[PDB]
Amino acid sequence: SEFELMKRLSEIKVLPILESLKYIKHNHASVVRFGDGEIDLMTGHSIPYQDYNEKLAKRLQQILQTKSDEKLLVCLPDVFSNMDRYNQNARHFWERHFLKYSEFYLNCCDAPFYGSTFISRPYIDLIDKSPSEAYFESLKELWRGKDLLIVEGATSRSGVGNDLFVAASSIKRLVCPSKNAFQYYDEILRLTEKNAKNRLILVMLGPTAKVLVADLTTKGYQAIDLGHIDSEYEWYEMGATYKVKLTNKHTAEFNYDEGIELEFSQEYQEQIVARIG
Ligand SMILES: O=c1ccn([C@@H]2O[C@H](COP(=O)(O)OP(=O)(O)O)[C@@H](O)[C@H]2O)c(=O)[nH]1
Repeated sequence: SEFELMKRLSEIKVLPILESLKYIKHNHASVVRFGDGEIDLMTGHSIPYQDYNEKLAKRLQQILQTKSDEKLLVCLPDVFSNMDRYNQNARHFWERHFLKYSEFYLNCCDAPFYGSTFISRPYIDLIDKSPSEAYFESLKELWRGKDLLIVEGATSRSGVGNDLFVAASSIKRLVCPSKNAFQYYDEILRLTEKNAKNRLILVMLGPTAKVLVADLTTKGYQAIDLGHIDSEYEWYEMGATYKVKLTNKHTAEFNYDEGIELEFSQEYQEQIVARIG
């Protein structure tokens, strides 16, 4: 019954984090990741930071149907095999998720392989956190010495107050809405293009990020969907063992963005090229 579905879905093949990073670097590929929220949206549901939207839903479906080629790595949650890597609560969440969406997952994902959606989630739900340093060190090699364009939300503040991007040669940021960024999609795409000349683009923008990465990739740019990497890095730096709320910025899975004390970070402010919303 349900278990038969769990087993059928284990036919989906995901390159785990460290392995995914190698594909990206070899092809200098854009990366687009599909997580639980994207499945929610595609099957018709609103999620905490993005209301359901038909065109977004169609685009996401189209993007997931794109085979991982040389220009793009398409990622799925790395939960279809070796679930034992994750804590019990994560395992329960993910199995319930892919069974709720058995109709979707049984018909959506026939590509020979996928990257790991957890390249942005390399710490908090793991039982053995040892490879995390290797994970974060390997991630950092994507931007060491690069000029970056970071497209993210107002509360995202990726790298703010930590050393995640210390080795980037420069950072420019396009700061978009923290929720429902798709309401402003046309502008976000327009300014990302204008600001992306000779830069590696990193996108932390929920479901909108996926369409952005795809459209950018169509227009020739390399764009990497990095989602909640900052939350996971903050948790890691703290040596955290559970999802603790951050006080100064957005925190993964505290997605209402309530109770935040924003700070003035002059370095962050000097990186901002434009605000949208
Ligand atoms: O309309 C939105 C949707 C989300 N985000 C940001 O998108 C990031 C999370 O992206 P995603 O859902 O892809 O993360 P994942 O959990 O898959 O890593 C966070 O910084 C959110 O603040 C945003 O700024 N605007």
